[PDB]
Amino acid sequence: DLSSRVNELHDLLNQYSYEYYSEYDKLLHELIKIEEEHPEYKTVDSPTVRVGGEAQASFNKVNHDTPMLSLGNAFNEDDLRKFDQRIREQIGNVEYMCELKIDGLAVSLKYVDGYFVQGLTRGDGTTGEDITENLKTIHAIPLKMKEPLNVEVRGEAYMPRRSFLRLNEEKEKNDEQLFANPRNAAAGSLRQLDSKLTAKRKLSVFIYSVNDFTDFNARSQSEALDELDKLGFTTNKNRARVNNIDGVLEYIEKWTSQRESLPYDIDGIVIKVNDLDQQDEMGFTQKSPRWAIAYKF
Repeated sequence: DLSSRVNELHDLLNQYSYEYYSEYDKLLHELIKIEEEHPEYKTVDSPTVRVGGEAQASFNKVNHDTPMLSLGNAFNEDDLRKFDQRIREQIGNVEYMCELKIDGLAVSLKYVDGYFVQGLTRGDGTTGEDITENLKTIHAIPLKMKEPLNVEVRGEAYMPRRSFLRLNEEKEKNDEQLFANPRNAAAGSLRQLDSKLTAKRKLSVFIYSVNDFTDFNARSQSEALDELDKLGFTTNKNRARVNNIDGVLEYIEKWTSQRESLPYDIDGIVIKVNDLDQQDEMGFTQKSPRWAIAYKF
């Protein structure tokens, strides 16, 4: 009874993915062998893609459906008070969403009818490289979302510091060039031409936004991040909605001292106007949003 067993195997495998991230091993090998004798039982979201595959990703250059955002920077309290004053003068009272800027490989993941179908590096923000097969090996990326949306979700892929060090340990022993940091270890593992090598590296992802909110019920950035969780994605819960710029400054103070302490590196904090109508209202200047800014440590 292959139908029941394939459905069973998908449930068991996808649950491993939603969990942690070698019953697993044997289960995966059983589904692979089913798909070899019955290629018609391979669905677009089959979990056998987690192992990597024979197809080498292209690294073809592809434009994102929508260019990713290009953020201005802030370097001090004065930069942030000016940011918030520009906002308050233009459109009045706002709340802010504050989040940690993960030091990893930025990617955009394209979903069509809720299936994961293309993953690109952020590249220059307009054009990225296609590493779809490599990204499918990350358990924390859902192969099918919980609603059948057509959206590009934007994330950062990273390697935990502990696994980066174990990888450098193996380079140290082979006296190869070491990765300078966990960021380069993620980017390097995701840009392998053999996605089977990628599969064997320890990678995860945090999702931080989407290209288009049309089909979301969310009215604010904090609410959209909760909606992304509900749809199946992994988001970073160190984010916080705050009421004002004093709240931003207090979030920055707290995280500044803690920037070495998490399992992954971070390179600053991103602050956005929370309400989505208010983002639209604030607009862009010189091709960068007037309602978002990246604070650099």
